Amino acid sequence: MGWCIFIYNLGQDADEGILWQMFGPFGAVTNVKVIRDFNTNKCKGFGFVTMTNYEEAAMAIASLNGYRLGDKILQVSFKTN
Amino acid sequence: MGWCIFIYNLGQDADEGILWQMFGPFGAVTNVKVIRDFNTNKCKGFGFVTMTNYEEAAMAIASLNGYRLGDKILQVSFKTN
RNA sequence: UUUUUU
Repeated sequence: MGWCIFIYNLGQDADEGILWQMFGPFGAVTNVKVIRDFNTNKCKGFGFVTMTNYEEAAMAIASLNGYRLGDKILQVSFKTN
Repeated sequence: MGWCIFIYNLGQDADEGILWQMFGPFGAVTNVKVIRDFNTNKCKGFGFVTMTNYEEAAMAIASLNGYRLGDKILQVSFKTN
């Protein structure tokens, strides 16, 4: 199943490409998702990345939590619920 | 096969019976479906109901959109796409 | 601020 990473504070413009670019360097990434409103196709402000190996995921989170992405401070953590 | 109604914000637990119960009072209902993950039958958070009369579907939509079902506010509309 | 149209 890998490990699901939740990213908060993406801009309404954000694309999957940016999630790939940020997490890719840390190890295997199997899925990225920007969450959009169905009717406007705008980003609702969050997204998800699945990484296969926990230690890689944890390194991504340690580096990216608090990143200034565009003009927002990201919150990055393992997905809850 | 009739007017397709989209219901968002069902619980993981949701069953067909809750859709029948809520939509039944409004008129003829021919089909209900809770959308579940294929390999784990957890509800994906949404479902569909098919009603045969336009005015009865409209009534159900206008009355149930915003309903507090369990601890979630439903979004109920005519299916889009 | 935790995956919204089979």
